[PDB]
Amino acid sequence: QWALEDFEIGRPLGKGKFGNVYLAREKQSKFILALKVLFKAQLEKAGVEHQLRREVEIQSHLRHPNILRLYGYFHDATRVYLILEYAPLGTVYRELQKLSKFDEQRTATYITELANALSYCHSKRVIHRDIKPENLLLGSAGELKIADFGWSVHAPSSRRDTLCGTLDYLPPEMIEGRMHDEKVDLWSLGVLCYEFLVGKPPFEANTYQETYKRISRVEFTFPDFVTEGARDLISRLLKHNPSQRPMLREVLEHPWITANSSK
Ligand SMILES: N#Cc1ccccc1Nc1ccnc(Nc2ccc(C(=O)O)cc2)n1
Repeated sequence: QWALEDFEIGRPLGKGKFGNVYLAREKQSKFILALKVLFKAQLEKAGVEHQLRREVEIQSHLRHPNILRLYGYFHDATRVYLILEYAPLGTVYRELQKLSKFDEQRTATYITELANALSYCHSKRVIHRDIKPENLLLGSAGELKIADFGWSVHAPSSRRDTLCGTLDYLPPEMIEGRMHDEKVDLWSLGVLCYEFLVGKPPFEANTYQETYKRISRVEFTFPDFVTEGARDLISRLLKHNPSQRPMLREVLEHPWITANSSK
């Protein structure tokens, strides 16, 4: 097995509520990874141990270029430790901060990337995946990596939206307190896309109530610059009726992705 003793520790990459990810490397190989740390005292008090202990064993087996891989795991006494793949470029969220908006080739490829991943996950009987910008990391050169899994961590920036960034990525069926299925993720996708192009999410608002309203009532508009095929895509994505949303196939088929996608 492994222990904290096989790792050198660099900066914390980000700091979560139940713990942090630090930059790390195995001591022999000097091969770099990321160490997610979890207080476990902070943990069970949220009721999560036994569900974490399986939910590691999904993200352990999962393997894919656009999914951040979990190499191994260990606990000690007071802390739980996820050995993670390191993503050099960090979070799409910061990138979005910097560029203020993305372009179409970016978006379309990221979107392709995302859709590949979920498709794969679906096949493994995995859903629900929470992918907002801050959960998405940028791998070696350009890629996109679904981090998800570990309770979301932050690297200092903004102050703005602290929480109040929550709701925007939730589909009407989740916030309404109904059930949900593979189709949640297609809503999310539609929301990512829009944000990518817009710089803000489709449902952004000053209160959770008004956010909630817009979400469930699917009231969202595009600014000038969006292109019809862009509209077509998100539109076909954000549909109150989960059934009226695609499977990922038609997403990856869609006329506008294939046009501007580098992938
Ligand atoms: N998800 C997520 C997440 C969000 C914020 C901070 C860390 C997270 N988890 C992981 C894990 C492995 N590599 C990385 N790569 C990374 C690289 C750079 C930064 C940064 O410059 O600030 C942050 C993260 N991040």
